[PDB]
Amino acid sequence: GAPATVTEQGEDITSKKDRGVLKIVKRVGNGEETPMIGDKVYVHYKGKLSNGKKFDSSHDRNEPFVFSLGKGQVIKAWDIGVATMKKGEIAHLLIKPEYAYGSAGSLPKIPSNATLFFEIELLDFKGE
Ligand SMILES: COc1ccc(CC[C@@H](OC(=O)[C@@H]2CCCCN2C(=O)[C@H](c2cc(OC)c(OC)c(OC)c2)c2ccc(Cl)s2)c2cccc(OCC(=O)O)c2)cc1OC
Repeated sequence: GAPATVTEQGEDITSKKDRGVLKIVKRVGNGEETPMIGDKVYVHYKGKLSNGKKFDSSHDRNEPFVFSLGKGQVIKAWDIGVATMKKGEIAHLLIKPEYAYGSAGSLPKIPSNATLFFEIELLDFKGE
């Protein structure tokens, strides 16, 4: 499956290099630039628990998911992961709970200690 590939071939983009966020590029984006902290970012995404029938696709080619990068508007894994993406890039992330919802989780949506899988398209990014 897609998680499997990321495990085996994903690059660990954490700082602590603890394999807490593994990334694969599925489609290469355009030019070289990627977003700075405080850039407003526009993405499509979908996600699932790795071992779970929770799935999320609210922003799956419907409306863009927008947030401001590294302001903590999202889980650490996204502040980390999306920061690395070019405009037009699509990527898979596999995410240990420590870079997501941790032992607390986010009941009932996310259980305690969840690993998450996301497929993210970076549509665009703008200076705050
Ligand atoms: C900095 O730490 C956090 C920041 C934000 C939160 C809330 C969860 C936070 O969720 C996320 O960080 C991740 C990555 C971005 C996509 C949404 N995320 C999710 O995990 C997904 C999510 C989770 C949701 O509830 C947890 C959620 O509820 C509204 C949601 O709505 C669309 C989507 C998932 C649900 C089930 C999965 Cl399985 S994955 C969040 C949810 C919705 C929007 C959002 O930002 C944009 C906006 O508000 O419009 C931020 C928890 C945080 O810590 C746990």
